[PDB]
Amino acid sequence: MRIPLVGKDSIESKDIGFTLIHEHLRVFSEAVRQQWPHLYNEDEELRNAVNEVKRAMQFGVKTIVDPTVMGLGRDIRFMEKVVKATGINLVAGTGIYIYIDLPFYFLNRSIDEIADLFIHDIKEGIQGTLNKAGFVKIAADEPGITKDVEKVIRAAAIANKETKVPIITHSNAHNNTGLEQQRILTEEGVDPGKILIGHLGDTDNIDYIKKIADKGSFIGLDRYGLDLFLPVDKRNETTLRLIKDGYSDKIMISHDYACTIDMGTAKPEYKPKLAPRWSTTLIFEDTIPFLKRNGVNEEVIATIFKENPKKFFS
Amino acid sequence: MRIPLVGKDSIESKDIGFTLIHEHLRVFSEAVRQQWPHLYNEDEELRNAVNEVKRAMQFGVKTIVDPTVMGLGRDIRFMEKVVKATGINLVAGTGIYIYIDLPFYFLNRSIDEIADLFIHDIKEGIQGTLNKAGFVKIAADEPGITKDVEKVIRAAAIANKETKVPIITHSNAHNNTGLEQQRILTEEGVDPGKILIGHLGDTDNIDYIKKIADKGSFIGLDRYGLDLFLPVDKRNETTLRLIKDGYSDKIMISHDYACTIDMGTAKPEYKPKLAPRWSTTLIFEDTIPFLKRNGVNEEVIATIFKENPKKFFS
Ligand SMILES: [Co+2]
Ligand SMILES: [Co+2]
Ligand SMILES: [Fe+2]
Ligand SMILES: [Fe+2]
Repeated sequence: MRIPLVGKDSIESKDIGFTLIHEHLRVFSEAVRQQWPHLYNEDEELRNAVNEVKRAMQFGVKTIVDPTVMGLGRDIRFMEKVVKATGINLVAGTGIYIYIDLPFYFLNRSIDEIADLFIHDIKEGIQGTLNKAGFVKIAADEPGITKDVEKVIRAAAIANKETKVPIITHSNAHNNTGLEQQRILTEEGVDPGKILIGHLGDTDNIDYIKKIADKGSFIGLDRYGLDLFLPVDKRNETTLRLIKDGYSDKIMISHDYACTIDMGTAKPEYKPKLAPRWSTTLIFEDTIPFLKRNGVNEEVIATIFKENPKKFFS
Repeated sequence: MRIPLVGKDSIESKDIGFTLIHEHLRVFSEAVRQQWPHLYNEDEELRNAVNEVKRAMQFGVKTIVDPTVMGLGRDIRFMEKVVKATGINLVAGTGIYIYIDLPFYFLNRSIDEIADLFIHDIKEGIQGTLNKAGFVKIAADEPGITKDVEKVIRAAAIANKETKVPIITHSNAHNNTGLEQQRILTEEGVDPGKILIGHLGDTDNIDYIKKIADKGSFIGLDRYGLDLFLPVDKRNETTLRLIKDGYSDKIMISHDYACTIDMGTAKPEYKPKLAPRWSTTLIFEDTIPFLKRNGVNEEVIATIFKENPKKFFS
């Protein structure tokens, strides 16, 4: 009993099993949903999330880590409903997802006050329940490391030092944000092995990805199916390359699938190859078979999906 | 009839009576309240709002216009509870309050889609209730007129053209944002007299304030009690000067009081004269007595608090 689970007793990290480290049951903008509930259907969202999780479990997924936090519409009671319907081990997190500035609430507030919110969710529970957070999620993207983005990073480091939960990040693979997150966190005393630098699979710049892995953090090849960021074939070649080059013990793989997401849909792009179905199981249908074909053995798969998450949460 | 009221049948605009055009029963950041409910106490908030409204009614206020919208924590059911407890005429609005970018929901979405949300609230109702919006609120501040800020302004113009409800703005008195809002709205076909340009009382630059009034819009001397923006004495002198200069028929006065607000507390500033009590009734205690004793007659008061709101909502 060391990793808290939604709707269940906590488990030992050694028992996490086959894990999807970055998937979302549901994402929404809190303010839009509060103000215009007519745009949403929680029953449909629930059905969709339950079906996705069930499909993941039939491929052998034991645990799903869901980094939906403030800014992405975290709802612990929705998450509980999915657990009740499926029996999945679900790890919820705390944190703040922003690209530029914090909400107005945080005007005249300290990094310590921010960290206290995270620690509340880890030690006391999330949204008035006894379901506790098992990691912290932070973000940076195109705007880079702004002052408020940096405040949140520093607050995450405080929470990690106090509670030992790991940190998952969102970064932009093309502007060094991930490298900066890793640097700031490690400067503040976070173990590099307690950090997953996200969305590195969005680039085929292997020198950049290795640089981060070499500094001791997990690398998030974590958006399989999101072709608009990087097509599955190029992701697969990069993943294969990294495996070939000895990086299995730093690689984490996921889809960043949002079973439902409320953002406007971007212009389709059509390529010669039929578009992969983005879902929580695309890796079982495409990536893993591809790897196996190219001689990747079962031990690599176990390393990426079992041993790495076990270490991350240890 | 014509102006929709929370928890009541609509009223004719001629029957609006003595109005406070810009007051907030409660403000909060939607995402923070959803994620960390431990920080908030709705029962305390309700008590505080009810007491403030009762005190306003004791001074003869008939109608309060509350421009809490998306970004400020609009909650129509909370508003209904205040009406039930007090009997106030309360005008709720729709709109979006942002300074830089829209929520992620709006990625890949059109100005028309944004306007449709406003029109839904005006024609159908707010948050799943039959309480309808009676105006649109928009904002700009230190970052100026960004592309997303402009989208929201243009969406407000569409909603006004379709429904004839007026537009209230938030601006920064020191960087031309109010002038820009007025210009863009009027260019899009909004009657200048259907616009209240907010927070002009935050400056003593009378030339700037008059410029906006001369272009046909109401001018919001609307933050009485917020000394950190401009002290009450200086506001009073500016208000008096505008009256002396013949601007009564463009002046709107309010406090922008937030009966509760969740933002961190700014550093105190202490001045030689005791700080006035920022509340929903400060103008009865300070401003109005000051005006009358400097020779301002009852007809000016009636113009500012009754006739101007009547015209605005006509
Ligand atoms: Co992300
Ligand atoms: Co304002
Ligand atoms: Fe994600
Ligand atoms: Fe306001």
